[PDB]
Amino acid sequence: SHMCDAFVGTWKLVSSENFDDYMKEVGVGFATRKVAGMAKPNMIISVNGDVITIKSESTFKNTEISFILGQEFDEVTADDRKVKSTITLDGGVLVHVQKWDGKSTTIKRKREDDKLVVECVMKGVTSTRVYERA
Ligand SMILES: Cc1cccc(Nc2cccc(Cl)c2-c2ccccc2)c1C(=O)O
Repeated sequence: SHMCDAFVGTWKLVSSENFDDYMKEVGVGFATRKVAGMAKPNMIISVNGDVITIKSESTFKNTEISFILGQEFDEVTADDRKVKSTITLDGGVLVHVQKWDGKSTTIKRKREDDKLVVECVMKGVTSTRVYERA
């Protein structure tokens, strides 16, 4: 058993708070914010050995990252940022830091009851995205 076991599986978005403001702070333009804000992504998390794969699938975009905990990697985000990413475990929370253009945002995935709760922080702006098993 590993701490990431609690995240493995297929998840669907069930609620979103303050996501438009978060995307604004990140620098997402108007049209992409409107279309991305409508999306109800599925999140698919799998593990093979040390490699964790996270997929986000929606009408807006299909994205996929594969990584090893603590090893920085290149990521092109759904809103087309080219970022440097590192994902680590903090207790049982997956902590994802993205850095680009001297900016930084942090995305934390945690298990709360039967939900997977995502907290996205950019400067002073915090958004919460709640996923349930699909
Ligand atoms: C759980 C999580 C972690 C990291 C990023 C996420 N979404 C986004 C963050 C910034 C900018 C954009 Cl456009 C998106 C986005 C919106 C709609 C569909 C796909 C991606 C999410 C999430 O969608 O909940």
